[PDB]
Amino acid sequence: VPVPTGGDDPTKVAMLGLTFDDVLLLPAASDVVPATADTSSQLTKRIRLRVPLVSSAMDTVTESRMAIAMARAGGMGVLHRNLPVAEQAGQVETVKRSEAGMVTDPVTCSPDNTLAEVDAMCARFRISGLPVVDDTGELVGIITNRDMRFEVDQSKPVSEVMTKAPLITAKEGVSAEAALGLLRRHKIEKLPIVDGHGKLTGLITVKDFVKTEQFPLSTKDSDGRLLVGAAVGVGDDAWTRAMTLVDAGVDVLIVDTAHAHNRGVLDMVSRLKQAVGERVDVVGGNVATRAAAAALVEAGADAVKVGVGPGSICTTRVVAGVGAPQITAILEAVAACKPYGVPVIADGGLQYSGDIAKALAAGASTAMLGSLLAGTAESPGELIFVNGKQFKSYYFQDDVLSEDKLVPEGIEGRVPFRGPLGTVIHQLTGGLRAAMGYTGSATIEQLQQAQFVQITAAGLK
Amino acid sequence: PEGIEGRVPFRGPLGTVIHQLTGGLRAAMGYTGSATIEQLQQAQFVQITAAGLK
Amino acid sequence: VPVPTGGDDPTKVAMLGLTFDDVLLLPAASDVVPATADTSSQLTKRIRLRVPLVSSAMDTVTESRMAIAMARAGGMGVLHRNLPVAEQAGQVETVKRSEAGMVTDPVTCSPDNTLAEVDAMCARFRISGLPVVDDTGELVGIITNRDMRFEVDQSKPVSEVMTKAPLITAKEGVSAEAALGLLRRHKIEKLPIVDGHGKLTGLITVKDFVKTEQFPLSTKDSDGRLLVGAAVGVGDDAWTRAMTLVDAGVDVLIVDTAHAHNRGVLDMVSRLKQAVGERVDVVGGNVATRAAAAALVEAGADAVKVGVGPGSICTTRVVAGVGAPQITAILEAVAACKPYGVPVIADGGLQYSGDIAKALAAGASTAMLGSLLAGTAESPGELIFVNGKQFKSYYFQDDVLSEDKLVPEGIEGRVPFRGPLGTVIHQLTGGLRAAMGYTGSATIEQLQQAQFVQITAAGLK
Amino acid sequence: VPVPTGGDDPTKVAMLGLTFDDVLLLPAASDVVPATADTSSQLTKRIRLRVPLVSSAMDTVTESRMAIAMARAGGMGVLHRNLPVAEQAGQVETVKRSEAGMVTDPVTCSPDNTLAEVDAMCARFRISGLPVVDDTGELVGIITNRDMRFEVDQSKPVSEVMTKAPLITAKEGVSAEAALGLLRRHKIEKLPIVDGHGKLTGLITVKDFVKTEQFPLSTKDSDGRLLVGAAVGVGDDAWTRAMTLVDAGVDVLIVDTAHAHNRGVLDMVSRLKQAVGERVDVVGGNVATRAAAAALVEAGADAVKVGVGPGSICTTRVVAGVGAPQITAILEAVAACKPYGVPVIADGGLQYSGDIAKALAAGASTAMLGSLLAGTAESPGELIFVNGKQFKSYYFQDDVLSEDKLVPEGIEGRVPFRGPLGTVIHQLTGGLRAAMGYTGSATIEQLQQAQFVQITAAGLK
Ligand SMILES: Nc1nc2c(ncn2[C@@H]2O[C@H](COP(=O)(O)OP(=O)(O)OP(=O)(O)O)[C@@H](O)[C@H]2O)c(=O)[nH]1
Ligand SMILES: Nc1nc2c(ncn2[C@@H]2O[C@H](COP(=O)(O)OP(=O)(O)OP(=O)(O)O)[C@@H](O)[C@H]2O)c(=O)[nH]1
Ligand SMILES: Nc1nc2c(ncn2[C@@H]2O[C@H](COP(=O)(O)OP(=O)(O)OP(=O)(O)O)[C@@H](O)[C@H]2O)c(=O)[nH]1
Ligand SMILES: Nc1ncnc2c1ncn2[C@@H]1O[C@H](COP(=O)(O)OP(=O)(O)OP(=O)(O)O)[C@@H](O)[C@H]1O
Ligand SMILES: Nc1ncnc2c1ncn2[C@@H]1O[C@H](COP(=O)(O)OP(=O)(O)OP(=O)(O)O)[C@@H](O)[C@H]1O
Ligand SMILES: Nc1ncnc2c1ncn2[C@@H]1O[C@H](COP(=O)(O)OP(=O)(O)OP(=O)(O)O)[C@@H](O)[C@H]1O
Ligand SMILES: [Mg+2]
Ligand SMILES: [Mg+2]
Ligand SMILES: [Mg+2]
Ligand SMILES: [Mg+2]
Ligand SMILES: [Mg+2]
Ligand SMILES: [Mg+2]
Repeated sequence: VPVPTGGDDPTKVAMLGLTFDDVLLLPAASDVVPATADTSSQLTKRIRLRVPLVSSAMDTVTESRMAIAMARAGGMGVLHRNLPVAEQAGQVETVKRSEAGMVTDPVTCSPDNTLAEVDAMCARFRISGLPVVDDTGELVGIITNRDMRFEVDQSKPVSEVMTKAPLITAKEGVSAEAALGLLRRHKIEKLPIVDGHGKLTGLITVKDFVKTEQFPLSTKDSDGRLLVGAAVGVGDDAWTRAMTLVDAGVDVLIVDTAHAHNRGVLDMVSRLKQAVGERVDVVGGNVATRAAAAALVEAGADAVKVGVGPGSICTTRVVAGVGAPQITAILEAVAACKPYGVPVIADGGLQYSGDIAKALAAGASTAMLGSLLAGTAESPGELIFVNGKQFKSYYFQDDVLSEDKLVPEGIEGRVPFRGPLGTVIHQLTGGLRAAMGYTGSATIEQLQQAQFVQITAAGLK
Repeated sequence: PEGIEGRVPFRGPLGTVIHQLTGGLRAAMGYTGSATIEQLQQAQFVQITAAGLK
Repeated sequence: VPVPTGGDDPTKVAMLGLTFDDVLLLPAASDVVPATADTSSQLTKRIRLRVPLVSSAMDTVTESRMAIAMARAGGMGVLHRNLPVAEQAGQVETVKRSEAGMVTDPVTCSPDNTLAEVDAMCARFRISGLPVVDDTGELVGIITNRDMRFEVDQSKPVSEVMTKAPLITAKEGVSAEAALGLLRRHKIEKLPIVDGHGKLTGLITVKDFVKTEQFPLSTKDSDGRLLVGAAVGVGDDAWTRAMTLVDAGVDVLIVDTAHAHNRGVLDMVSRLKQAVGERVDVVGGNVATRAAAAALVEAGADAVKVGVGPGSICTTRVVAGVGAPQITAILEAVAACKPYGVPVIADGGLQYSGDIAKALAAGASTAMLGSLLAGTAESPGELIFVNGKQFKSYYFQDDVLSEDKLVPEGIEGRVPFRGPLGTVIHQLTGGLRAAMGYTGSATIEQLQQAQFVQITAAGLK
Repeated sequence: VPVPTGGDDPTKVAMLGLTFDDVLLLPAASDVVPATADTSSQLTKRIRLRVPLVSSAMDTVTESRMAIAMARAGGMGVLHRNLPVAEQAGQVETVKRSEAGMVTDPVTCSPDNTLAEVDAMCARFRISGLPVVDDTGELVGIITNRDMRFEVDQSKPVSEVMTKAPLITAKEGVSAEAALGLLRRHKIEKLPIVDGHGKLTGLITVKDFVKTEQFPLSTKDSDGRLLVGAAVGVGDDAWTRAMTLVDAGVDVLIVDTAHAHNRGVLDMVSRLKQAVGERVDVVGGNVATRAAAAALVEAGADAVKVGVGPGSICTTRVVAGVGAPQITAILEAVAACKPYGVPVIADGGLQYSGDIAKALAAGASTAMLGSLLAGTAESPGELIFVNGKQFKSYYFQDDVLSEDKLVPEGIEGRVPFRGPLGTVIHQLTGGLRAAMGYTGSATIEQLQQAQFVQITAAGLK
């Protein structure tokens, strides 16, 4: 009748929880070469990444710069929501406008504006070339960086400096090969695209072709723009934030909570899925059990994020006594999500590339990276020297169960510097490809079927 | 054994200590869905290994 | 012919400078008991302190609270100038209004004010009871804290709560004994003072008598208000600041510069001396040589402050290569100041109470305390607990040679907590009295005649 | 005109003070073997020690046990005064009654005393045998430990247990050889000494002869009793204490103050010298200058104790800024005391046996040992074990300038254990004999003529 660990209830201690340090991947029969392993995996039901890594929605990790770098490297970034709605939507617009096959609404000016006004617009949009349109809206010329750098009078009007028409233009529906051929034939960097009446419709640049050459792994939509995601909370303010982010062109909305097994979180996920589910993917917040993941799947989540107090010395574990070891949490959530084709994102507790391999082997489809990217060059903050060491120096946060609530008030800052993001991503992908080679996994979907060996405490000495 | 014990370190006012402890308890109640202490007495544990203490 | 340290110029290495660690006070014939030694000393030519200690004009040391505490303990506080002119003059007013023989400009309300507005006035001025005057100027009542505390409705007019006239009042020129006898006979705390016409002219409180009995060492003017000093820089902004501070009732102005051997500083000292010299005393900034002290005396300074890079690992020493050991600097400055009766304030480099005694024995009249007071309860800042330890948390600074120009941009704060100011002052004064007993110095002027023994490096191991 | 270290006064810095670490003894022409070096020296004008060492009058160093052990080793002990007058006089009596050539007031019982009363008297006086006298005063027998150890009945009277007369006795003034021969012939440990009437006058024991053989270097008066010293302060309580101690049989009185250059201390020395000078020697308290030593010599002191803040990190140096390096202080005091034949006792700053040699070579006649003896088994306290280590666990103090007035309240205790006193004394005397061998000094008076070499800071690395 009694339980060996105490009491008369055998379900009081429901499980033994394994963390990353408890397991190792077993070698298996392999013809897979590490350099030829396919590391592509599903982020949501509709979005597939070339590198199964996403950066966290933390204010020390992902802003527009980190999102652009992650999308270029084959992953994706999730923009944090610790800021006003308009500023977050502006960061989304910055990421979506970084590059494209064709600029659909290019920034234009008028012949009357002074060169200082064009300078201000160039600074505001971080571009250097503008087509010029009059009151009638007809294309009259183009003013670029070459014209302006050779003019001292900043009060001159555009008409006196601009390259007047006829310009090298192209018609709507022009092929990329033909557009690039025109650009190289005339030795120009810009090519406006016009309709049948001669009105401006778009702009094609050489720099977009060069960027496509330089970053062949980029995560992009059908228009050639980088994909980005953004985090929202729960409540009416979160609804307005989500609608603004959807207008700005976000691709993924992550309902980001510390404890998603809540009726409010599930209702928010269902509401967003009904409202904008045709366009954007909705990802459910952090869960750690099978029942919570099943509830999120029932609510219509396109992916389930897993982890609740996954770190060993975690503040949730110390202050509230609440946690779930991450390997067991991933196994339990995958048991609920896999029959419906809903991907799992492992969020938290990753220290090494081996942990990424173990998390993918346990069943997750992607890993979300936090502290591993906090000190990179692309992360927010300014780079400063202190005692010969390099560091990175820097209303919302409405989650009642978030760790910032549990921690006492104080000061934190001066995260260390870690170098460029590309080297970190290269090292992590190298570890993952080595694991795929050892396990004989040609794809991530095959890696999700690999076996573990459980090790004892002596194996960690 | 016979000896000397003394000089306990100072810890501040009692109110902040009680506030911190009750805040942690309320966070646990929110995580487990326990509206009262009697419901908190029905919550489940997960046992962790030694690697969970490092 | 060549100098043994190199070169041919024997004045290239001008002197050997002694710091505090190099010297000790020699015991001499003594009949002085440490408890009956007289530690009074001149701060300026006209101001004598019971305890020869002054707090530094640093934004982590002296604000109104520290100034009040220092003046009550027998010293004085100098308010820092790292703040707007209005805020500094307001802190001057806060110190001057802490206590007096008779409040000569009492705060009054009108019979039509409401209890919320009277409560707001009490909040603004940190008082609790107001006399009431009508548009005629006649005293018709008084409303104090007992009247307000029992009234739940804060919208009631004063005329419905106030104690109506006739009140317990007294004529101008009443002796203190008579006023206290009236206050005790009628068992009240406040006594309005009116002229022959019954128009309100002042107020006398029991709290002032209690404060006078409680702090018998207080530094006070002829009106019984606490003395205070403030720091000013150089320039036109400094002139406006100095005039404002004089209007607010400051008693000492300190032209506080890192390098006072400069025409600008000398001209500022002369200007203040000619403008406001009959009311306030003017103290010249930091010098380290005989010639600079002589220049300040010729300019007309009432006291001379001494110390330029006086600490061993000072930032001025490391970054600029400039400094002066403090014992030698004090000796050189006193050689210029003593024949004219100008007191010397030793600023910087003090670590222990023995150093205070040594500074006074070298010829200084007062010591200025910085870091030794930064962590006390009366210094600016809020008290917090960080990891089991107690810490104190927290356009101007236009001095071209100040240390903040030399230290790189960075972060500072969280000074350690050090307890109440009274215990620190007690310990320092006890050390000074012990030194006076050892050297046979009944007064500070006799301590200024004591002899030193120079010790070697082995005596510092 | 200017002094190179500052100011115009060349006497402001009077001297350069040498400590022990600043000097070494230079080897000189020698024919002295360390084993045959004579280490005897004068403590006062009338007392010569075989080992020139005295233990400090500290409550952690010298009580009756330490004083007895020191006097047996050839030095002397000074009983501390941090205790009631009766208890210090009792400790003086304990030391003086430890051994003698002949016991002059032997403890006696009466035939009607029970065995329990005799046991109580034995424990009180720490003896084991008693002569028995009647009301007539005739010696009626003797009861020793042998008689009592075989008695089960504690309630019996002495007359039934004692060895009845006739006893083996001797006449007054019997020689040492005759008394010891009579003791050995009858195989007894005790020999009463009687007068012409046969009334008891004294007692001779074999244990005293054995002690004289066992400790041949003992410091003794003419009666064969060990010498002891005791400290007094200043005041009328101190005068009463001094008179009580002189009655108890003290040999040296030390007016023990932190600063003896005081009229109170000098007048106390003169008073004691005039009242009890012919019986006991008076030693003057701590000085550090030639003038103070000259004043003590004029007051009539028989020895002068030297040292005021001699330790490098002494509390007097840190808190009051007062001190004097010990080598220079000894040289200065000897310059005043030697022409008058007054010995100098060096007190404080001694860490090694080499320091003892340096202090004697500087001119001192004896060294006072403080912290070097606090851990020894003979020092007061109880030996205990804590964490595998051995430690020694433990109204007055009117000296206004003492270190305990300077140090804040807190916890001091648990001095570490250091072993038996004899080993420490042996090590120190071996060092001193090696120094005498190197310098060619046959006596301490020749060692006082040895030369020093001053070393630089590089010699201490
Ligand atoms: N000119 C322009 N570029 C835009 C606009 N919106 C986004 N972009 C992107 O900005 C990049 C072009 O920036 P520009 O500064 O104009 O570059 P460029 O002068 O053509 O090229 P470089 O001389 O190689 O820098 C391309 O990747 C465009 O897709 C827009 O309105 N105008
Ligand atoms: N009432 C009053 N006190 C003033 C004013 N300005 C300065 N003070 C000082 O503030 C103190 C009186 O403050 P209150 O709290 O009003 O005095 P109280 O009610 O008599 O004092 P308690 O003993 O605290 O009840 C005295 O030291 C006054 O000298 C003023 O305008 N009104
Ligand atoms: N018997 C005795 N000894 C005294 C007295 N006062 C001091 N002493 C000293 O104490 C020692 C003798 O102590 P006892 O215990 O009687 O010695 P004992 O029994 O002869 O000696 P052992 O048996 O060898 O220990 C000698 O050193 C005496 O000088 C006294 O009143 N009586
Ligand atoms: N489509 C076009 N038709 C005609 N002239 C053009 C066109 N695009 C650019 N120009 C003109 O050609 C010149 C070079 O412009 P281009 O866009 O090639 O580079 P740029 O941004 O001006 O130069 P850079 O990036 O080297 O500073 C400018 O004088 C510009 O006005
Ligand atoms: N001079 C005065 N003449 C008449 N009434 C007075 C006078 N001073 C005070 N009172 C009245 O006496 C009462 C007690 O006020 P008092 O100033 O003595 O203390 P309080 O500051 O109001 O209260 P407490 O200090 O005890 O909290 C009040 O009702 C007040 O209006
Ligand atoms: N002078 C004496 N004449 C005669 N008998 C004596 C004399 N002194 C001691 N005795 C006795 O001789 C016996 C031996 O005593 P002794 O003094 O030799 O040693 P003790 O101190 O009694 O014993 P222990 O052997 O423990 O030291 C005792 O019975 C004692 O009473
Ligand atoms: Mg360009
Ligand atoms: Mg270019
Ligand atoms: Mg009141
Ligand atoms: Mg009151
Ligand atoms: Mg015996
Ligand atoms: Mg025996």
